Amino acid sequence: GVGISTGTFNNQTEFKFLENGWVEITANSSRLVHLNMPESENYKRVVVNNMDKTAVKGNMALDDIHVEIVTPWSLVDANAWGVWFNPGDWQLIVNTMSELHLVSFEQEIFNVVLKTVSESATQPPTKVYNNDLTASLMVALDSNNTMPFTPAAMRSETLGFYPWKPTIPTPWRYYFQWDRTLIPSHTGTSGTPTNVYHGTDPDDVQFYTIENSVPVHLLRTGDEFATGTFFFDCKPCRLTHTWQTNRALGLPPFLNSLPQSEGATNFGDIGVQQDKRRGVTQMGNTDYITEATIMRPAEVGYSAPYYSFEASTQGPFKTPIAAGRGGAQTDENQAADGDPRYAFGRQHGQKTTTTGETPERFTYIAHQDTGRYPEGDWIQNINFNLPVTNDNVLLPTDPIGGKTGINYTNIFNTYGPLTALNNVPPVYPNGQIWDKEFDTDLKPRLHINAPFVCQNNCPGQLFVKVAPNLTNQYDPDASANMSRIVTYSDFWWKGKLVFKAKLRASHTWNPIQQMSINVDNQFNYVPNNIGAMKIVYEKSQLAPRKLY
Amino acid sequence: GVGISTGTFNNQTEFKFLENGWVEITANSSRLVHLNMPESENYKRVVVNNMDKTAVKGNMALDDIHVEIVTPWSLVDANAWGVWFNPGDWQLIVNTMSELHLVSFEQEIFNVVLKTVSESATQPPTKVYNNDLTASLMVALDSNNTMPFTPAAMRSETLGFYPWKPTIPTPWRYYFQWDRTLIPSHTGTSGTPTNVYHGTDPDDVQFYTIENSVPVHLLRTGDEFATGTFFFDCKPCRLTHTWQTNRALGLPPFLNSLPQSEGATNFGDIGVQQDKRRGVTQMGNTDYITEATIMRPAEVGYSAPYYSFEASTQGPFKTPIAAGRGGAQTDENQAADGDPRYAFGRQHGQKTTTTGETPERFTYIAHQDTGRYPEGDWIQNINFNLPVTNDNVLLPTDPIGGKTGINYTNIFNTYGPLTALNNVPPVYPNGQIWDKEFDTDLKPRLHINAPFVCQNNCPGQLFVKVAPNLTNQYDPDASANMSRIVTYSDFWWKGKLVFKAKLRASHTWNPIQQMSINVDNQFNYVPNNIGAMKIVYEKSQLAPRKLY
Amino acid sequence: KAKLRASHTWNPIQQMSINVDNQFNYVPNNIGAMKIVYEKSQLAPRKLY
Ligand SMILES: [Ca+2]
Ligand SMILES: [Ca+2]
Ligand SMILES: [Ca+2]
Ligand SMILES: [Ca+2]
Repeated sequence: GVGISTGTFNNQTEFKFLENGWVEITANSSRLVHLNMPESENYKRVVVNNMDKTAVKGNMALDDIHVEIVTPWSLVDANAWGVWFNPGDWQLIVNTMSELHLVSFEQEIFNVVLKTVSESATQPPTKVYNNDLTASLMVALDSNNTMPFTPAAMRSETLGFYPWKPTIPTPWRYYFQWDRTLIPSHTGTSGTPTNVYHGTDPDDVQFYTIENSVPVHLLRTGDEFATGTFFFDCKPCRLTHTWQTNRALGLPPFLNSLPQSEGATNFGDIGVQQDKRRGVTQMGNTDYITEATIMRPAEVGYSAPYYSFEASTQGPFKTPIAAGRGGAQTDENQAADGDPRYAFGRQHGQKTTTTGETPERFTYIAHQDTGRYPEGDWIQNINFNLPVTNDNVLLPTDPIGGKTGINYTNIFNTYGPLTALNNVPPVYPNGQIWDKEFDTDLKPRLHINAPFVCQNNCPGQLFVKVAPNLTNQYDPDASANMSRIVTYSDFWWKGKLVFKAKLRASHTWNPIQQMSINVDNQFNYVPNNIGAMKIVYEKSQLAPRKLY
Repeated sequence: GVGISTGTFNNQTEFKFLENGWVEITANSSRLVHLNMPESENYKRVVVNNMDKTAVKGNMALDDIHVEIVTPWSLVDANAWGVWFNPGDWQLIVNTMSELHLVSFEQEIFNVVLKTVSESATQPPTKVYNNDLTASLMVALDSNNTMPFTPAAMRSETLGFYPWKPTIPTPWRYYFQWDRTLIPSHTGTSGTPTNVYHGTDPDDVQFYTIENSVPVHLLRTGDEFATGTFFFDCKPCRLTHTWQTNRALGLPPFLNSLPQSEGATNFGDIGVQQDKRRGVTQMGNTDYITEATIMRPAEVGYSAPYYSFEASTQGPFKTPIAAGRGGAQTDENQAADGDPRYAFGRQHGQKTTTTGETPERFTYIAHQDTGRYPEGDWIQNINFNLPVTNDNVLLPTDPIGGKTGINYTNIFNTYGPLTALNNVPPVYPNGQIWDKEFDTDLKPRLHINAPFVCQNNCPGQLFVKVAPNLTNQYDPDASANMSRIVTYSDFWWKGKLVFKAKLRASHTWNPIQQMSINVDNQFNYVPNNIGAMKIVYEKSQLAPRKLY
Repeated sequence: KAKLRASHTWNPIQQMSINVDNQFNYVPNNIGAMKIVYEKSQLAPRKLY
C-alpha cells in the first residue's frame, strides 16, 4: 500500500443553519506533523531543583523545583481555539452568536511516512534521506483516560495555528510526587530561611507506562488511524458580557427633580433628605438609605486575597481568582489582579520572522464587570456615625502587620452564599477549549483555564512515537544504550470539532459592540512581503447582556 | 499501486454528425505536466512600484504599480483555443460550420510521479534523481469559485499547444487592494506631477487561502483525480462576419439611368435632383435626400474616445472598445484602434528554436466591418447650408484644447439606444475560450476577451502543489525557513471539451472565403529539419452573413 | 427576506459598531433630546471578478 493515499486534507469551517436561530458550526482542521525518534527510548524520573534562585531571600515565587516522569512518547494536542478558527471565522462567531455548545470531536492520522538519514559525510560532507517502506509509527489513543491529563495549551505547546505550516507534537511528560519545604523571607531576613526538597512519599507514587495501559497500533505507510466520534457532556458557553454591579441592580431612586436644560452640570435630584427616604436596607441601626446602602438581591463578584501564595506538601502556589477589573480603564497599568497573561511563539501567533528567543505576550482584559477596585474598599465600625472617624475606619491605606505596603484588602475575602459569578470567557487564539474535571468529591464551581469542562466524559489523549529501527548490532544485555538507524516520520493529522450556536438578537435601540478591521489593525490579518504572519488575540464576549 | 497506470493519453478530436445539420465536436487534449516545489511555502503580500518610469513626464501609460498576493500554489489553465485544436481541426470548423455552442468540460490527473534530487556533487560534481514512492502531489478544485478568477490566457500562461511537448502550470497569484494616484503630464510639464502609492483601504482587504476554502486531495503515484463533467450556460458563437454598414441597409435608390457599355467609368444614375427626391430623412429642416442623409433603421457600430485612459482608486487604465477597422485595408499601419495584439512564446506559437527573450506577436484583424474611420467623421451646424463654411464645421482636422494633435473624434462618443453591435470573434490559437461574468448588478453587454461568458455557472479553477518533503531537522518555532528535500513532480493531464456546431449552407451564387494552405503559408504547418515548430494565428469568421 | 453572510477570507472584515466616539448618537439626553445618525449598508467586500 505504498503508493496510495489514505486520507484527505480539509481545513474548512461550515455553518449549517438549522431551525429556530440555532446554527451548527463544523470546524475542520488538517496539518502535516513532523516527528523525530525519541532522544531516549526509556522512561526517566528527573528532578528539577533551582535552589540557587530561591536561596536569594525575597524570591520564593521563582520556585521551580518539581519531579517529572519523562516518557519516550509525544502528545498530539489540538485543544486551543487557534487550531480550529482563523480570524475571519472568529469574527463571525463572536459578532453574530450569543452562546456556544461543544458537541463532537474526532481525529485521524493518514498518509504516514518514515524516512531515514544517512550521513553522506563526504567532504561537505553530506546527508542522504531515504524512505524506510517497512518502518512503523506507533499510535496510542487513551480512551479511558488512564494517563495523567496534560493539556498543552498551558505551556503553549499545541498543534500550530496556520493550515499551511508544518507542525510538531510535544514530548510527553507528567508529574511525579515529591515533598518540598520553602519558608518565605524578604530582603532583610537574617540567617538562611529553609529551602529543602525532601524526596518522595511511597504512598503517593504512581509510575505510568503507555505500553502497559493502552493498546498500541503500528502504522506503516499504507496504514491510517481513525478515532471514532466523541460526544461532549457540557454546559453552554456565553458570548455576551454583563456590566451590572450591585450599584445597578433594581429600581433606581425616584428623582423628584429633573434637569431642564441640556448640560454636563445639569443633574437630576432625588430631592429627599437621606435619612427621610423610603426603601429597604440591611443596616438595622440607621435611617440612611443611600445608593451604597440600599439593599440589593445578592452580590455580583467577590473579594479574595491578592498575590497570596499558599503552601501544601510540594511547595508554594498562587491563590487562584476568577476575573479582575476596574472602572475608567486605567488599562494595562490596569492589568494585574486576575487577568490572564499569555506568552507564546512563532507557531501560535508571534510574528513568524521575529528573531531571538523572547516570546510574544498579552494580558487578556475581559469586557465583563465582575471585579473589584481595592482602593475603593473600606470597613467601618457598626455604630456607623458619619463622618467616620480615623479610629473607626480601616482604609486600604492603613498598614497591616506593620507593613507599609500591605492592606486588609490583601488579606480580604468576601466570597459567600450570595455570590453571583460568571464562568471564564474564551480567549482567541491561545486559549484552551475544554478541560477535564477534578476527580475530587467536591468540585470547583468553574475552571480558570477553559470555558468547557467535561464532567463525566472527556476525549482521550493521542500519543505518537517512532518505533525503534535497530542496527545489525543490538545487545539487550548491555549497559551501552541501543544504537538505532536515525529515523523520523511525517504524517498528516485531521480533526473535526462540532459546536452548536445560537444566533443573537437585537434587544435595544442602540447598536452594539462588534469586532471589525480598521486602519489601525488592518495589517495583523495579512502576510508581508516575505510571507511573515502573526495571529493577534481577540475578545469573545463583546455585547452586553442584562444580569438582572 | 506503484507499477500500475491510472489513465489514458488521448488527444483526438471527434465530429459526430447528429440530425438536421448539427454536429457534435469532442476535443480531447492530454499533456505531461512538470512541477517543482514552491520557492516559498508561504503566502506573500508583494508591492510592485516602478515610479522611476512614470517619474519621466509623458510616461503615465507605462504605469505598473500594483499589489498582489503570491501563493505557493500553481494553476493548471487550459482556456485557450490552441490547447484543444490543431491547425487542421480549426480549418474544418471555421470553413464548414456557421456557429458554435460550448457544452461540457472535464479534466483528470493521472500517472502521478514524484522524484527527488540528490547532489551527486562528486567532481563534475554530480546529481542523482530518485523516486519518492510515498511522496504526495496536492490537488484542489475550486468548484464554487471561491477564489479570484485569474485566466492565464491574458498573460500567455496556459498549458502548451503541442501534444508531444511537456508543459507546465503557472504560479498562482491574485490582486490585493491598494490606492494609487498619478497625475498626467507631458514632456513640457513643469515641476513634479504627483505620483504616489497610498497603501491599502482596510474595507477592501481580502486575503484568500486555498487551504481554508477548498478541500485538498493528496495523490500518491497510485492515485488519480477526476473532475466530474461541467455543463456550460451560454449563447452560441458565430463563425460568419457582417459587412454591412449604415450605408448598405435597405432599398437602394432607383436608378433612372443605367450604363449601356461595359466600362469602369460607366456608372448608373439616380437621375433625380437631390432636393426633388422621395424617401424618408431625419433632418427635419432640409429637402436633400442623399445616401448619407436617407434614414436607416438604426446604427451599426459606434464611436468612442481613443487612447483615452481613465482613472479610479488604483491608477489609470485604458478605455475599452469593441472592434476597430477601416476601408481599403491600409492594413497593419491600419491596426491600432481596437484590434487585439497578442505576444507569446515558444510554448504557444513562437518558433520553437528561436533564441532570445523577445516574444512573438500579431494584431488580429477581424473580417467584420463594424468600426469607424475618424478621418471621415465631421460635425456641422443644424442650419445645414451647403457647401459648409469653416465656422460651421468641426473637422477631424481642427484642434481641440489648442492641441495640434487632438480632434473632437478623440473625445467623441456615439453609443446610444440605436447601436447594433457584434460579439467578439474567436482567436486561434492564442485567444481565451470562455470567461466568468462580473458580479456587478449591471453587467457588460459583452466581454472583450472571450466569445463565451458563463453567467451563472463557470468551471472551477484547478490548483496543484508539491506537498512539503521535510528533512530530519524541522523546527516550527524558528525564523529560518523550513529546509526540505528537493522534490518535483510530473503528472499527466487530460481534458475533454465538447461543442455543438451548425453546418453552413451556401446562400449565394458566388463562392465564398475559405481557409487554405498555399505556396506562401505552406511551411507554417510542418516541422523543420531540427524539429522546430510554430503555430500561426488564424481567423474564425470568414464567410459573410447579411445583417439586414 | 435576507441571506446570512459567510466568511470567505482569512482576515476579519468591516462591521458597524458603537464606540467611545459615536456612543452618544444612540441614546437620549437629560432633556429627552434624540437624533438618528446616518449609517452605511454595504460594508463587507465582495469580489467582482
Ligand atoms: Ca506516607
Ligand atoms: Ca465596563
Ligand atoms: Ca474605507
Ligand atoms: Ca471588409
